[PDB]
Amino acid sequence: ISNYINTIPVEEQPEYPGNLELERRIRSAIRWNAIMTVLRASKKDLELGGHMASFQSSATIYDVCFNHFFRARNEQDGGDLVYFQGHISPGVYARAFLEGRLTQEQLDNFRQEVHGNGLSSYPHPKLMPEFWQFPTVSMGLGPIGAIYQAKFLKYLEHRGLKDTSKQTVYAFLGDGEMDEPESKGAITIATREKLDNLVFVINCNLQRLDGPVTGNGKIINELEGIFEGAGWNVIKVMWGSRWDELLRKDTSGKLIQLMNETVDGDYQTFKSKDGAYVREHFFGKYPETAALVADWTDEQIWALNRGGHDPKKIYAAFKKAQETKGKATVILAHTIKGYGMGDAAMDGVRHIRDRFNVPVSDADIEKLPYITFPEGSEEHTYLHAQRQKLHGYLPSRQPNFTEKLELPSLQDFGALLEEQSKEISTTIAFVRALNVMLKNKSIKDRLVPIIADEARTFGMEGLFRQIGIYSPEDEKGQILQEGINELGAGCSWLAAATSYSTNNLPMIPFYIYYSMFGFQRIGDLCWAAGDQQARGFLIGGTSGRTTLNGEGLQHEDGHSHIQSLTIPNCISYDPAYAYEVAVIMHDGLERMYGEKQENVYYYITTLNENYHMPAMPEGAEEGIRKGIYKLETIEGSKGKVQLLGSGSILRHVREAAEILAKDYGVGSDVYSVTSFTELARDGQDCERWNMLHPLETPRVPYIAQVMNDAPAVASTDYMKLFAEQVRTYVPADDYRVLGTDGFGRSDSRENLRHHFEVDASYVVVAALGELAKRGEIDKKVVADAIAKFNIDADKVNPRLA
Amino acid sequence: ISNYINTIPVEEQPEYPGNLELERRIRSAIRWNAIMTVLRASKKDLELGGHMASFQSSATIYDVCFNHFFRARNEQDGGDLVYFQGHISPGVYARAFLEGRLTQEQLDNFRQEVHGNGLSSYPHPKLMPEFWQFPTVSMGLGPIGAIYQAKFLKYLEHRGLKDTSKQTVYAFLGDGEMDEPESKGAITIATREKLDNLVFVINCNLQRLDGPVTGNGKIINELEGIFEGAGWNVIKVMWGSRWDELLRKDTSGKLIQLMNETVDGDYQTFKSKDGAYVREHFFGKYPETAALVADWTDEQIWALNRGGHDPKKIYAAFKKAQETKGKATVILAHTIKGYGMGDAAMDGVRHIRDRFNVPVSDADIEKLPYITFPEGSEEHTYLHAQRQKLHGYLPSRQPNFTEKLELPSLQDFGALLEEQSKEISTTIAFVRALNVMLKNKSIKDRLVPIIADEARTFGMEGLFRQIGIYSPEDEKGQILQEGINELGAGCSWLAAATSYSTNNLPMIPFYIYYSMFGFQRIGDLCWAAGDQQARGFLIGGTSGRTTLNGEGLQHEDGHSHIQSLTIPNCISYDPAYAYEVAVIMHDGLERMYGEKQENVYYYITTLNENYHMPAMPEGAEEGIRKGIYKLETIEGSKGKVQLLGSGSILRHVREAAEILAKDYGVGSDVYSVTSFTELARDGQDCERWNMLHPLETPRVPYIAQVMNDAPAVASTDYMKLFAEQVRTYVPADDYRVLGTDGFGRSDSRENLRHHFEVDASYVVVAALGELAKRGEIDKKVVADAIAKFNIDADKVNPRLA
Ligand SMILES: Cc1ncc(C[n+]2csc(CCOP(=O)(O)OP(=O)(O)O)c2C)c(N)n1
Ligand SMILES: Cc1ncc(C[n+]2csc(CCOP(=O)(O)OP(=O)(O)O)c2C)c(N)n1
Ligand SMILES: [Mg+2]
Ligand SMILES: [Mg+2]
Repeated sequence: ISNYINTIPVEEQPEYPGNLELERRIRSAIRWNAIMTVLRASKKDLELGGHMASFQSSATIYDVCFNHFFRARNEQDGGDLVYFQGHISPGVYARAFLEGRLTQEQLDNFRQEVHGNGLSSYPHPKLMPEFWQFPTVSMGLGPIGAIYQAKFLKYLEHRGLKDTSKQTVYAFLGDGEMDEPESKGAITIATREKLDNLVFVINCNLQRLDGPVTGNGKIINELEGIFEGAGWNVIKVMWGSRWDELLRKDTSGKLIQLMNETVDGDYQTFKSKDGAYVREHFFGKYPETAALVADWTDEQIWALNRGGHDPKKIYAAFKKAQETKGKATVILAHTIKGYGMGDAAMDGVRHIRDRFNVPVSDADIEKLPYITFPEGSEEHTYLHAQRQKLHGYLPSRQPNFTEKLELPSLQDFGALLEEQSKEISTTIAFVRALNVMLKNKSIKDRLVPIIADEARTFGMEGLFRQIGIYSPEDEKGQILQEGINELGAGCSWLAAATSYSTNNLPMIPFYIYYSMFGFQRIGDLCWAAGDQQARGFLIGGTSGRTTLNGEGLQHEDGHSHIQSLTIPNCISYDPAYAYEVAVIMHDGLERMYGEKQENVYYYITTLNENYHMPAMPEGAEEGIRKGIYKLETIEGSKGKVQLLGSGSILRHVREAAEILAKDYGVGSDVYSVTSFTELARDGQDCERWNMLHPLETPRVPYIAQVMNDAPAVASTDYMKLFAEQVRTYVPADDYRVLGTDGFGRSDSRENLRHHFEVDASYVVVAALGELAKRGEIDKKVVADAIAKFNIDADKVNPRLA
Repeated sequence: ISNYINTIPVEEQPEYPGNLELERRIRSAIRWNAIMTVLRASKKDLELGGHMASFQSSATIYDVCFNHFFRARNEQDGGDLVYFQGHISPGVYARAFLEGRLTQEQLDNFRQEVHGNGLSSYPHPKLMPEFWQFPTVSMGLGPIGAIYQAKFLKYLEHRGLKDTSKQTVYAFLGDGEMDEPESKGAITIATREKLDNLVFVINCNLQRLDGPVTGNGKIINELEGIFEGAGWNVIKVMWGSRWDELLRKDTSGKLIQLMNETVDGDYQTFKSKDGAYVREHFFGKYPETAALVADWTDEQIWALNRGGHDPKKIYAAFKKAQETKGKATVILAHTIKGYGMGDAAMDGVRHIRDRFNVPVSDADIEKLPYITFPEGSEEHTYLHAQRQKLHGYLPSRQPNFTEKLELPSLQDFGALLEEQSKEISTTIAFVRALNVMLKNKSIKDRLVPIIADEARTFGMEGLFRQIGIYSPEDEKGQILQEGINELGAGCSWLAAATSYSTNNLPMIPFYIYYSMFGFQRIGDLCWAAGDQQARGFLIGGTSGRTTLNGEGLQHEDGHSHIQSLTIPNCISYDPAYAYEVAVIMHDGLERMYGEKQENVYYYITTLNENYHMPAMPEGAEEGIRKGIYKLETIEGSKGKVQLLGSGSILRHVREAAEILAKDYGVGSDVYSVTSFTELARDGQDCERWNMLHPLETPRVPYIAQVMNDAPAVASTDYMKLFAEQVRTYVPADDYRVLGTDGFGRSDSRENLRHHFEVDASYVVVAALGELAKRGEIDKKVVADAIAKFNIDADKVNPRLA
């Protein structure tokens, strides 16, 4: 930790290249429009919300960047990737409006998007696909997302895929936000990877929402200490130009002592007093310091500002940041929250108008008018000139990539569609599918396999010799090894999954990890990924409650699909066979990176259990994609039922079908459900449409088109709701669901499948139970089956176990 | 960073108090039993799994702690809270066995616990309620959990609730694990809070699972750098005693230079070589370093050891941490991953026994026999004597608290059961309920309100003056303000929610935050909380997709209940009225902290929208707890339907009921469903039981004891699945569910409820459609309704919008 003063002394401060007076005129108009937008919204009295205080404290920081640093998307690259702090969006909108990129009607529709011509509260690409790029409002995700975005850009350059050398990633953060574990939890990574293309800009106004970050301390010093300790280049922008003479004249060095010893709480109090209170309680602490401003008027003392408000001090920091190599830079900008709002936190409106000399007359002020700069005016000319010299305007977004990829055909995965000689798993199938992709000339180098330390567990080792591990193991390595860091891996996956838009360079990531540590552990990022229109694959390996049998409670995943189904644009599958994996992966590739360019990403749970992999039935392709297809029909004269299974449990439902036929003469239709969720969604869509078109013939859910009315039983390696979600659409009077509800525990797969009541014996008992209630068989038959199969009818419900 | 040598010089380390030779014998026996336990498991060939290399590298560290530091639960306090590293559990089981706390049958049942007498793969209290205490296998959670556990102990002392001054929180971490953002993301909090009762013990074997943490770097230096920068006291245990002489004689300082410059990857290569190799490649780097061991034999050089394997160096480090005040201490213990096993890292284990001089011939090794010390032996006596001096054995756990609390009665919440004077929200109802509890003499001071910065947003600011904010706003403050850190707040919540077990001091936490940032953002901790038997309340504020209307995409929660239902012991409610909030909170209090002491925690979504709060219907209490009750029946001669709603949408479902009656003559039964999830679980439990007892009287789902067979419509502020989950149990042929599927966006509540097709008009159209289907009304009536209500039947599905 250094002294509580600017890192860059004035004698090392470069000359400011812009027109300070003109830029201030433009900046005031932006401040005004940002405030007008939020105020007009509040007048509606519709609890729309919107902030003003934050942007007022960081406006000048962004202004200097827009005028002298921010590089817009261009022919060579996607320009600088700016992770704008979420709630300062009104300021971004105000500037875009001034630049003529947004209309007054859009500003007037701030926070009213449903009808189409509005603006999102925060940066949401999904809602404004041509404007916003990075979802930052969920605090903490922006800083780590930015770290890996910068790492990914280095990756593209090192891989020889794209020269991203002129791109800088800017993460605009709040000091309170730095408390989120993900904000500083991965900063050492920037040092390990020498991310000199990453700049953290922490707005240090010393306050969070309901108070100071650390009133009894100094968060700027806390931030400096840990970032410095993490190997980052720390640049503190503490005081404005007005303090320079005072510091120079301070021979006793007592002023510096005073600045260092004062805590955030005290500074904040001076922040709400007056020049007299300052010279009295601040400078008046020591005669050396008190004498420094003795010949100063209370108004000249109150004029002393914080560095984050001085364009000159700001410029120096960003210039130094862009020159620095070998490590990432973090700029700690000292600002005043709610700057220039005085009474804040119609007289208030008049105050800001006067405060920033806004060109609005008393006659118009009541109209809460937006300010514009006429073409030909000095402001208009300068505003556009600076941007033009920096390649255009930002933020802006390209929804689709331009190049045409020559994707592998399903036939290219032919081997996976055939019966397998050796017993393998769906994870082995996944790896083989990847290998097929690594042979496709058009996308082989666009593939981005990602692992979180463990590769052997998922049989990814074979890939190492083929494409290697990115380790700028060398700079050309293709696989991203992020270590024990699922969130970090997810962020690399996200950067890769959205490269098609950000860099107009489609990259196809495949991140495989323990399924449990997916949505459950990085769920907020997965939701943000949907918002960011990510197109890639998330592979939940070692999935299924009973399948990762020895690991127990915190590893056995029987619910990730319940978490994944909450994301609108995530398509989830739980294949049982190798050929399904192939079909699903091929379809995903085509949908996301083929002509369609569908904005959706995939989640495929794979297994670590080997078993016989049969050949794909002819014509089953569509059913596999849709989510269900009839595997086969087993004859039986004493009864008829339908059996459904997915994942590792399907082969057990198949065993039950054979038992039912052989021991009870009960026939059955056996279905492989590759996706209960896609089926549920299709069903909901049909019912929704039917409800809205009462005069039309009811549409039929696909699952209802595949199934019949015979009593049905479904068993999965997931909690019952996973299969129960399609109940409404199953055309059968009876539909019993077996599932793995309850906490996992360590044991053999056989013991766990009996414990969770999902194995063959339970499926059989469930099936016989339905046939009994229909009179087709006597109840003693099921009671005898229960005894026969060593089933404990009175063991505690697994959910409670 | 400091030089790559021990922090504590030899002339500064205290005399080792233990019997080195005796301790090694005991340690070797533990090492043996641990290996045997895992080997016998693998023999079964049931893919049970289990690790050995990790415990081998940290075995000595734990041994010194068990012999001289770890305080077991005692009459005065819960003892030291040790977050044992998850996968080294075999070593803990081995010691427990040697202490006579576990039987041979239990060790032989390692990772096979379904039938009872077995052992969990890792620390899982839910599975082993009297043994394990803190779930640490999901890496990254243990370090944050520990930080907040330490802070909570400070809190209990400062609040005058319990003298926890004699307790120390030890977090045993892996170095690879430190890459998880959660691992270092909150370490500055330990400094802010001067957590000198917290000790992080990082096993620095330099390797994660598939490779080194940072092969071309120095992970220990990285760790020292950021922790030191965060204000922690860092103690490096680098080299064993054999190095002291070498370091002392080297007047050139070259050995230190050599140690500093050598990277992790090279040190690891040495480990796989021999004395000659080290002599040449390490000491041979410089003539001065070569000269230090010139008179040494290669064997002597090979004997040079890493500090983390030397009891004297380890002891010195833990003793110094014990003396350090003002902040937390991190011990960086340098170890060898595949320590003993070496070449390994059934008979090949003789190499293990040879190097650790294990008493067992190569004739009985194939038998993989366990080693035990008979009562009276020098080892047995020493083993127990050291533990007795430290108050007993650990880990151990107390499932229930001993004191009886005098909980408030429901009548104490009487004011909340009456009609409210003004329109309020369920969040205001929640705060008023908390106030009732704060008046109860028995639990007032055991309550732990927790917020993450935002308090005013949840109307919590009023409590700030009554009970204050914990700030050691003073050391007596009752409210925990954890800032913008949901994971941290969750960890404080967890520490409080499990104090009843850990300190035999029940504390009742109420953590309120933006519902979206609950399970979605800290879901892995919520799962771990269930495993830890947490008993507390999670309050998801500003919940419901359409209710937090202006916030948009990353704030509008219409799915947290879908995530919460995946946790077996989490009880979730989505109340619409203030009286329901009261009944639910009182019941939760009674269930968790009353005589029942049920191991479950509560999740209650509350709202930021005010509306009329009617009085509770007489006798509706149990129905509220169970999940559903009939509000009223409206007469109608043209038809009859059932209408269900929860949360903020219920009042709109009631509006629909009035419309149907007044405009279409359609009568209805209106139900408030306080918990679709509890109703779903009840139904699942009933059918499970029924199918398991085919000859007995079938149990009827609770929801089927409330609803009838008339066509039904349900609508909530959550995705359709939230209400569709009870389909199988709804005793009606038609059950249409409306929901908020799709990403949120900014607008008025009215526009969002129409966009998400959940408002009164959609409920009406849904109900009429059902009637039209059964010919009770003309299809034209439904079509006409759609037109009248300005419903766009061809609007894109909200899920895809
Ligand atoms: C994960 C998450 N939690 C909580 C919030 C709610 N929130 C909005 S503004 C705010 C405080 C902002 O403080 P800081 O990060 O210091 O930024 P400032 O506005 O002062 O620039 C909070 C907690 C959020 N957006 N995301
Ligand atoms: C969140 C999470 N991700 C992955 C794993 C799988 N895992 C088990 S052991 C291991 C490596 C452990 O390395 P380290 O933390 O360095 O400890 P060591 O075993 O070397 O002492 C991993 C990644 C886990 N337990 N938790
Ligand atoms: Mg701030
Ligand atoms: Mg390690």
